[PDB]
Amino acid sequence: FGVEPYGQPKYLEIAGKRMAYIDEGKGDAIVFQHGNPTSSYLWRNIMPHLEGLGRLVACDLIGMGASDKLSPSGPDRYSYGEQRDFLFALWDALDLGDHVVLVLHDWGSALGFDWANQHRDRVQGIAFMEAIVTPMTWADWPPAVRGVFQGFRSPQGEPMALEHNIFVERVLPGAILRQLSDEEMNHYRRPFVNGGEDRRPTLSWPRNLPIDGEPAEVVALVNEYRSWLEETDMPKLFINAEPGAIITGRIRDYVRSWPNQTEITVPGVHFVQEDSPEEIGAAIAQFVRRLRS
Ligand SMILES: [Br-]
Repeated sequence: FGVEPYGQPKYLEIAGKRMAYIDEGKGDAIVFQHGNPTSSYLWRNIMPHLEGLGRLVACDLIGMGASDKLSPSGPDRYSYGEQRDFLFALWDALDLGDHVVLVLHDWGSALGFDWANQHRDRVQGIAFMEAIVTPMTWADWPPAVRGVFQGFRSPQGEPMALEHNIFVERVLPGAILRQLSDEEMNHYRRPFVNGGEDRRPTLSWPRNLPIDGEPAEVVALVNEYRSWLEETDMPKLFINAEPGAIITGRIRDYVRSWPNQTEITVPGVHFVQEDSPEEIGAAIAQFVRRLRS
């Protein structure tokens, strides 16, 4: 498990904010998108497997990784919709072309599925793991973290995230099978070392999860993109995790009904990149070679 980032950050000003990304290599774009509470760093041991298969791009969501913080920050900031406005504008600016393979996790999957559904002609394939693929109930959510996520989705969320940094310090390591090295953990901590609003994105994200019908706008979004994913003949790569976290049980059965789909299974809970990067990397490379072939 390599500890260094895959590339050095590059920056573009988007809508009044500097956003950070990795962009290495040439050819058709392979775009990796992290979710909460991670950054492009999550992909550092996976991207090498895609060398020579395209232009490898991994963006840091607004407020996350090396991307700027929104200001003034507060409970109305970093909604799905605002994260989308910033990321979609970044992807537009980067001139990704029209043969994009998306490699998606967590909220990166909601964003990337939405983007593909809105740019169907530009997407060649989607690989996804531990993704948001359908509206949920708490029974779908890992038992071990129900209480913590209900707390985030309440007024207790502010002290949990902004004061105590619980998403970074507890949720992240609790959903990795191995133990991160201190150096790896401190790469995850970096964007969030300051108590207070720097940690807002880690709180806004759980508040957007589509659970028991709320928030309704996100439930609506997921229902729209999932209807496309059911029907589309776009090639898919489903990277299932064991035991997994958010794609388990009935949700896993549901994903397995999608057409034109390759499956792999690798060990992991939620942050599967930190347990099985070689296997994930190999599988994405085989998928992309097939799509080029
Ligand atoms: Br979340």
